[PDB]
Amino acid sequence: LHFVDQYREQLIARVTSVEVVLDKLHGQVLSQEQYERVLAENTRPSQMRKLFSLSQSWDRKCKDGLYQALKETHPHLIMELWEK
Amino acid sequence: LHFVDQYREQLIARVTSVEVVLDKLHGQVLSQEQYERVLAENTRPSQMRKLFSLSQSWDRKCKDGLYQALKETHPHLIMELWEK
Amino acid sequence: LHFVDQYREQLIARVTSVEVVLDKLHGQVLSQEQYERVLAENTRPSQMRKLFSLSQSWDRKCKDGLYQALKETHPHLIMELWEK
Amino acid sequence: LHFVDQYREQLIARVTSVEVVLDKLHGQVLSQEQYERVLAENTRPSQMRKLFSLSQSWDRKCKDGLYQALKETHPHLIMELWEK
Amino acid sequence: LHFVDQYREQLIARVTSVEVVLDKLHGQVLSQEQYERVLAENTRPSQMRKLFSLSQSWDRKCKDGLYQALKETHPHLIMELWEK
Amino acid sequence: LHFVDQYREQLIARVTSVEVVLDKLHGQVLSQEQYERVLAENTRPSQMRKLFSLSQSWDRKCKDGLYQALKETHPHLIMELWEK
Amino acid sequence: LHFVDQYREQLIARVTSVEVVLDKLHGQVLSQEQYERVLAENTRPSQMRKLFSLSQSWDRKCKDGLYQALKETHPHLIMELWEK
Amino acid sequence: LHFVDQYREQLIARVTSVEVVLDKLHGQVLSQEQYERVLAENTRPSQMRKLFSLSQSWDRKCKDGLYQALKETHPHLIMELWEK
Amino acid sequence: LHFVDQYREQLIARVTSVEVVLDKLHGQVLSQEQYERVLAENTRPSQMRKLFSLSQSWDRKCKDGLYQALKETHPHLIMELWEK
Amino acid sequence: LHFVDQYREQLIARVTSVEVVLDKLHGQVLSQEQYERVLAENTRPSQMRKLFSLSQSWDRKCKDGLYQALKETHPHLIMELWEK
Amino acid sequence: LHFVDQYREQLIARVTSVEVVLDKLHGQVLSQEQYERVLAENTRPSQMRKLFSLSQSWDRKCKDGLYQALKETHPHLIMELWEK
Amino acid sequence: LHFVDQYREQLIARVTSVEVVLDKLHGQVLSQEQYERVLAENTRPSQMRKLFSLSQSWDRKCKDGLYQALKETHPHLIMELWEK
Repeated sequence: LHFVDQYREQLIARVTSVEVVLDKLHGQVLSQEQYERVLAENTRPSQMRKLFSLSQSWDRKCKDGLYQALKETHPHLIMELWEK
Repeated sequence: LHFVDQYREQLIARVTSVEVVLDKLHGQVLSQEQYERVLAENTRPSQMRKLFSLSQSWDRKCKDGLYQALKETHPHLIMELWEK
Repeated sequence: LHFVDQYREQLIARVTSVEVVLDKLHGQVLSQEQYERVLAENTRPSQMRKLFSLSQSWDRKCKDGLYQALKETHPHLIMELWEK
Repeated sequence: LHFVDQYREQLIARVTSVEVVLDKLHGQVLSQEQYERVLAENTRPSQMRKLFSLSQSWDRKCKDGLYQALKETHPHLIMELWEK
Repeated sequence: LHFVDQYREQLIARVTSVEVVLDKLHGQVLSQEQYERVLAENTRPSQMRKLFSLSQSWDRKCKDGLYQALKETHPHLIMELWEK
Repeated sequence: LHFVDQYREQLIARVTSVEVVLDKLHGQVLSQEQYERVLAENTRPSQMRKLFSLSQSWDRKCKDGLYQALKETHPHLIMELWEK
Repeated sequence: LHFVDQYREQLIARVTSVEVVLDKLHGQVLSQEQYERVLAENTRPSQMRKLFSLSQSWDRKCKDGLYQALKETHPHLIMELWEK
Repeated sequence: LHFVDQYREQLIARVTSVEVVLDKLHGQVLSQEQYERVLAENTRPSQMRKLFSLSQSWDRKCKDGLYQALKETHPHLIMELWEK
Repeated sequence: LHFVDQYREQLIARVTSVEVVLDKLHGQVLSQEQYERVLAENTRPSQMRKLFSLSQSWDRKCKDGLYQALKETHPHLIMELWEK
Repeated sequence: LHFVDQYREQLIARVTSVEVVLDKLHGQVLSQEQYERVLAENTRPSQMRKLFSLSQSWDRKCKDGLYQALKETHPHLIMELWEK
Repeated sequence: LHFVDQYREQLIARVTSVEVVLDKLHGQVLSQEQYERVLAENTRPSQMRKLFSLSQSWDRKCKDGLYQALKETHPHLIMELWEK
Repeated sequence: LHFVDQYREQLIARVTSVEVVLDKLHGQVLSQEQYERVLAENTRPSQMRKLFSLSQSWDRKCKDGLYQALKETHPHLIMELWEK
């Protein structure tokens, strides 16, 4: 069981800079359509929720990419959950 | 007879934050499918209704978990029903 | 029947300083999520409407708090309705 | 046969300010549930349609209330149909 | 002969809030199965019909309960028929 | 003379939940074939009739089981007949 | 006597996710026709009923498969019956 | 036995972009009606299910087309099943 | 010879709203049993046929009631046959 | 034989705005019940089908009215079929 | 011996779009009654079965029409059987 | 076969200025209702899709008008597809 799959209920309520963490994954994991659909929600918590709805088709390449981007953007949050 | 099973007709007309009380139960009690099916109703009273249709396969672990989450989200609602 | 519950059709069309009456209620009655969700409407009449959708889970503590904040912000409006 | 019951096919294609004419009827004719259900349609013509589905249980008090509110909101439309 | 048993042909064409009048009877008169079977019809007039098919096993407790809930939900319909 | 053997003309005109009272008796009193044959009638009064056609080979075990299941499903009907 | 053959009256009133437990058995035990026929019932308790009507041609391979799928989908229900 | 016909139980729980894989097949294999009927389900897992109900009249052209489109949309999923 | 008794082969091929013309006759002419039996046919032409099988025990009250209800529901068909 | 009765197989595959062509016919030809039943189909081609099942009791007023409404909504379709 | 009369057991297990192949035959070969009766089955394989029960009164016009419509809707199935 | 009807899968993923190509077609081909319904989608790819659902009732006048407006708005895209 991966790191993101266990604390999923914790992250969806605290990540703020949705746009800059959405940017880095554009070229590899997801196509154009999935990038566009996220703009429909128009609230910080809801958007992230929709993203985790696509966790059904992630394998280790894609989950590991997500953990990579989330460690590069915030060195205080990922640290804070990993300590527990 | 448990607390939730007797006053069931009272809660389905008053619970507001459907999403945040659905969030906490994801990882343990129910699978992904039951989590997705609830989005179909698209009205605050109806959604909760569908959830109580699954009370057929709950035992004390699950009823006690739900009572726990409802005590954590509203410290005024559960209080108000427990007084009566 | 409380004061706010009777003239509800009167208030939603005249309250101007939505932000400063939303501020005082933050710490006690409602959580973070309901505070954020109100930003979706983006019009003075619509926003207040959404707030009154949550009156289903208010008891005397919360209704009385709202009456309190509305008396502190506008000493001309609440008086004007109370005279009639 | 009342005024609203005869020209029903005419009104459902022209009424614009659905929200403010729905507001005035809240306290007397319909309960909370019917007030909430109308938000499901999300199109100006469809919503009013659903409202007329409740004409089955209106009597003269309620039809007269509806004609009253529709005369108070638009002094050009109700006049325009009554002339014919 | 009870009130519900004589004007049965009048009610099946006018009751709108099927769901909220079905809710109140859940705990005492009927079991879970009859509560679920009503969802099969999926039209306002048809559903109520099926309910009256169970009038064969009602005695005064159950007829009186139904009359009670229908007086509590609509104070205009029961009034309007009782006057005649 | 047993309870069911005397009011045989009374029950066949009032029992509604045929399926759930047929269910409980499956494992002990009757075999699979008689369970299947009852589906041929396709009417609430007729089906029950067919069941009583097997009263020729019941002894106290089976009649007592039937009275048991019918008291468990309807606590209002069996009471209502036993009072008289 | 197998596990499913004794507590059959217990399962038909509690299994909720009919579709996802019907899925796993598709490839080996039953053909396409029996898979399609189950859609006719359109109620959670009834559908499951029809499945057990095919228990006439099951041997240990098929009963063991069904017990397998029901243990994989719900680790709380099969446990709760196995304890008694 | 083809690739899609063996791992059918694997795909129906993981395919995300239903719309864009439905789009490419329009012009050749299926008519307009089958394209329209898929909108009824309104849930990610259910929709795809209905599509596989038409596998009765596919031959190598049509199955091969489906494998082609599913390889073009997700270069990570089809890989992941083909490795095993 | 009455009106309905002469054109018996004409009506059984054209009456559509069987249910709403069956409703009006419930309270006086026919009992509950005959009302329930009609649901067995499940086709518009066949149902009416069964009703005319009971013309053996009709007198003028009941035939006149039937002609009354069919004139009240359809003002175009009864006219069209009466002209000829 | 009327225009609508001959080309019936052509229209049922092309009429799009079911709602606005259903609106105009409400007041004269059909009652409320038939107006409500049409919402059950929930697909553009199927709905029209059900409507044509009622052509059994139409005379020249009703068929001619339908041809009128269909000429008022689409001045391009009725023209296109009438040319042939 | 015609084509349809030889592969009768082959077609009844593979034809999917029952409705659109039933549509084209309406105007010439069969009347309204047989067109309505097919709706009773409510399963894809069974419906077609009933159709072939009318093969007792087909001559070359009607068999040739059915083969025509079945070649027009599916250009892959008729091909696949004709090759063998 | 027209130009738009063959490369329809190409256009639905690239057209940007929905509003200005919807404007020019207002007065002739489609009525007010179809113009209003398109606002429901609220995503650039989805909207155009809905428009192509009305291709069932276009003839050469309307398809030719659509091709005209799309050639007038973008002199780079229509050229780009016509070259292939």
